[PDB]
Amino acid sequence: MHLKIVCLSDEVREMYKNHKTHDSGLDLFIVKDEVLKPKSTTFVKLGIKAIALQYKSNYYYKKSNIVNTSFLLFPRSSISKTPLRLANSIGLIDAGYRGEIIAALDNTSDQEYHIKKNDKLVQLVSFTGEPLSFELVEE
Amino acid sequence: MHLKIVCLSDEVREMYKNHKTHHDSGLDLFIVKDEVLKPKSTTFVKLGIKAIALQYKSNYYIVNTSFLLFPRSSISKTPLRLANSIGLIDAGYRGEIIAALDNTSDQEYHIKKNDKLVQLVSFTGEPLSFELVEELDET
Amino acid sequence: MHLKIVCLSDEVREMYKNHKTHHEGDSGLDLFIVKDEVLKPKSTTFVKLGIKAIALQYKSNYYYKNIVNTSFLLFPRSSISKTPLRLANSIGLIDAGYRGEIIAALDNTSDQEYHIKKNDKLVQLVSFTGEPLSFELVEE
Ligand SMILES: O=c1ccn([C@H]2C[C@H](F)[C@@H](COC(c3ccccc3)(c3ccccc3)c3ccccc3)O2)c(=O)[nH]1
Ligand SMILES: O=c1ccn([C@H]2C[C@H](F)[C@@H](COC(c3ccccc3)(c3ccccc3)c3ccccc3)O2)c(=O)[nH]1
Ligand SMILES: O=c1ccn([C@H]2C[C@H](F)[C@@H](COC(c3ccccc3)(c3ccccc3)c3ccccc3)O2)c(=O)[nH]1
Repeated sequence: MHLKIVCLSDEVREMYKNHKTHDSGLDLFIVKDEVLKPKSTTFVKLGIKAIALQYKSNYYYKKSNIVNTSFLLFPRSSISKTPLRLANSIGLIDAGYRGEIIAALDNTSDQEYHIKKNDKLVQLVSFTGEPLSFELVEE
Repeated sequence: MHLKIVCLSDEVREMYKNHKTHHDSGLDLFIVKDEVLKPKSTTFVKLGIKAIALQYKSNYYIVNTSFLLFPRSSISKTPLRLANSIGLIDAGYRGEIIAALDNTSDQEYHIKKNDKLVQLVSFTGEPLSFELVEELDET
Repeated sequence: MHLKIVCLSDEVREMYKNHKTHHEGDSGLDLFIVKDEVLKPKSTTFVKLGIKAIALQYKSNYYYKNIVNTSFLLFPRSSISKTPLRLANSIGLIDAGYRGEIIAALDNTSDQEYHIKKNDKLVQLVSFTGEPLSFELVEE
């Protein structure tokens, strides 16, 4: 899968240009420090919009070779140490979505939990589990 | 992928014939009757349908295929969670489809007929089709 | 998909030669708890499944911007839901280059202890295609 990603700020384009360690998942960044209040879910804004592209496949069903596809949003295994849990389990981002990617993070503790810019709680994966590439693009 | 689906009552068949939110890599299933979900419990909610999934044979390393039951993105606005994260429905299954919902709040939670908490999706993430049908080949 | 499991003990190698609940159709390969444990109420325990493993499939073309190894998935079993145990990271994603022990992060959501027994089955391995799975016991 290849992803085209729009950064919603220069700050965010700079952490994506310098993505160090990059797999069948693409780690997304927490982009702004933030406090997640206890026993409640926060819709964390990852400062990014993104289409996913994939080779057209033939499938059973009662215009191009390379198709706009749906993709998934997984919790990173990391999240386990944390009291944050994905409130929708796995994110499913339909092919036609053009909003910002959000991580719906459920804070299970009775305390505040603090996330920080450059934190890594979440990752994008393809329905194939195939390796992911991305380019930075302005629209 | 193509779903053949048996609706287990005329109310439910109504909902699916006039299904006004399926255009899609997922297929929204409806809550079929009002329920109060006890707090901090898990409840097995019956969805009023049997469903078989069909895909072109691949070579691994038309056939019956395994498929998935995802939470809908919008369940995140509630205290409800799929106990089993993502439902895995084997190819051989012909029973009623059921969602295991955890109510994670200290208070009861009400769900209503025509609520859409859950969706069917193919392992490929491809667009889905479905017909309604009076029964499955089971004999 | 095909799996090559190295069991990390002999007691565990036992479990897998005599695997009862896998047969030839399905899409999930059940994994055994491998030793008794108690999980402290309201907590997330890493539970070690006492195996390591690589998956292989017929390679295809993919967009970028024979037999290959591949990423695969650790799902909860349907049956986990009659428990207060939940998979913390929802679905484990295991990358083509993992060569360590399969571990299962389980939250206990109980305000009590929960004893997990050897030969319990809370968790299963699945392929991205949902296709049936073979396994093979291996030492390397
Ligand atoms: O894990 C996911 C899953 C879906 N989405 C996208 C795609 C979906 F159309 C849209 C759903 O938007 C949210 C929503 C909408 C209505 C009711 C509840 C929640 C959403 C975001 C994240 C997870 C689940 C749902 C949303 C979007 C923006 C702000 C708040 C909530 O956001 C994500 O970005 N992350
Ligand atoms: O998310 C899912 C996952 C699987 N299924 C199907 C296929 C599976 F065999 C069967 C699982 O049956 C339940 C079960 C099985 C074993 C141990 C405990 C519970 C089940 C259903 C739904 C979700 C999770 C578990 C079951 C069986 C009878 C009554 C209630 C629940 O139903 C669902 O409909 N939804
Ligand atoms: O469900 C899963 C998901 C991934 N993995 C693999 C791949 C990953 F690098 C490695 C990570 O193991 C844990 C980890 C990673 C980062 C930060 C903390 C902990 C892990 C395992 C299971 C669930 C969540 C996280 C890990 C590693 C060693 C000891 C304990 C836990 O295990 C599993 O075996 N089970």
